Amino acid sequence: KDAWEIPRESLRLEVKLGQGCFGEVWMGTWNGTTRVAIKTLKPGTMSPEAFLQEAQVMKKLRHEKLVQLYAVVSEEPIYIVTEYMSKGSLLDFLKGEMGKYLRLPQLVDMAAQIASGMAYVERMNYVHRDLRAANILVGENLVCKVADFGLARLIFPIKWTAPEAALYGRFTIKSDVWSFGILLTELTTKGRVPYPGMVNREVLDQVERGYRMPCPPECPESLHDLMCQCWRKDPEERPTFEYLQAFLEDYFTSTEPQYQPGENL
Ligand SMILES: Nc1ncnc2c1ncn2[C@@H]1O[C@H](COP(=O)(O)[C@H](Cl)P(=O)(O)O)[C@@H](O)[C@H]1O
Ligand SMILES: [Mg+2]
Repeated sequence: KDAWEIPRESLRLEVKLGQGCFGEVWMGTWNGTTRVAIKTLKPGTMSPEAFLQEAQVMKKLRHEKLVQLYAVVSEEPIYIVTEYMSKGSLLDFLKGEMGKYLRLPQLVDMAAQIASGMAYVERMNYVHRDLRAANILVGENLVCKVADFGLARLIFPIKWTAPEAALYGRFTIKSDVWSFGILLTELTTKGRVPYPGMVNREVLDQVERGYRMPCPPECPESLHDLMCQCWRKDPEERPTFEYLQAFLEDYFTSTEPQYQPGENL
């Protein structure tokens, strides 16, 4: 086994953070000094090598805006140890008590961080395939990091998935760019489900017919125009994450220098 392995007694699971049919997520301590997130797999509910799939990708990716793998216990019972993100999922964050104070400058900076993490994914010729607010983690000082690479690979919820990927299995970094556009609407609506009042079948039907979500209330048209670029029918016409990162970093000087705060954004 490799250098990622740790002894089981160096890990202490303290507070349970979440649940599932396939495992648990705990806040804990590693080597008695390091605060960590610990992911477990429940015996014989899923294949051990299917559970380890996410860890294998995380071994190859290292970037300040991706959740970092720390250690692994690779024989059953399996544990996955990652950096601890104190504020939980971006989706929960946006929906909860802290949502009501976030304004456009915070939300756009969070989008810029996510674009930076995805620009690294882009540079590395990887695809994520499940980019959405539920798979972003939030830390102190509004730090946002991309997580859940369980489906990530080298070169599905229809509301976040590009049509060519959902229909024809065409997953590329450009279908992740599509998903990022949907993530931007989650950020600017404080975590609302996209395409409100539409079930999956209408969504499929409508998007192929040319329907796109309108500009969210109090969202500048220029930011909605960025969403529409991410949602171009032709995947090759969508911007790069490199472009998206630069656009969002410079947004309040180059694109909306006359922004003024409103009631919600
Ligand atoms: N590195 C981390 N630091 C802090 N909290 C984390 C964390 N990873 C997950 N959590 C929390 O545990 C919850 C569920 O975890 P999860 O990884 O998203 C599902 Cl198992 P999933 O793989 O999607 O099926 C999240 O809502 C987070 O709230
Ligand atoms: Mg998740």
